[PDB]
Formats: sequence, structure tokens, C-alpha cells
Amino acid sequence: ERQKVCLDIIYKMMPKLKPVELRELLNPVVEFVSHPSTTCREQMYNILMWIHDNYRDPESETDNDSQEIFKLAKDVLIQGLIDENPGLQLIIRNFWSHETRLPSNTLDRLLALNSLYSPKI
Repeated sequence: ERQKVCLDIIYKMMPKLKPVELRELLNPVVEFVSHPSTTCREQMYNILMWIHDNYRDPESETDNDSQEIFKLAKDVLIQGLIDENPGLQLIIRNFWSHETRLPSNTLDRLLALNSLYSPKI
């Protein structure tokens, strides 16, 4: 219960934090891929779905933590496709299977499909 409530507060206090400290708080969040009690793992896959969407940073190229935690939130949003609880992964499939995150010309999709490899899967 402590680890559900302490994730529900950190989902609330994201859009005020500077990236000097979100990198510090993101190091123990993304260790929750080896956790039972599927509701807390749902919370952990729900805050990264915002981190990746609001730290996409379309070619600003001024900071390095803002392009490092996008890497570290790619590296768990990929590994959350083999989770041992079906029904939950359909959410992540509908997430990755949408336009502006993977195109719909099918040759663009075949070219893009090598980017999301990540040899954990």
C-alpha cells in the first residue's frame, strides 16, 4: 500500500519538477518492472506514458538530462511488452500502435520498427 500511494503522489507532482531532479526520482521508479501486485505496475507504466509524451523535445538540443531521461523512459516502455499479466499489455499495445508514435504508410512503419528493438526483448 505504501508503494501504491508513493507512486500516486509522484504521478501528481510531475509537471512542476525541473529535469535536474526528475532524473533522480526516475531511477527508483523504473526498477518496478520486476514487481508483483499489478496495480502498482500499472501506475509505473502510467507515469512513463506522460514522461515520454512531454519530454519528446522536438529538437531543442540545449540540455543533456532532458535527452537522457527520454532514453531511460524508452528503455522501460519497450520492456513492458512481455509482462506476465495479459490485459495490461493491451494498453501498451494500443499506446504504441497510434499515429505520431508509429506512422501508417507501412514502409515508414517497417523502417521505424528497428528503433524500438532493445535487446531485453
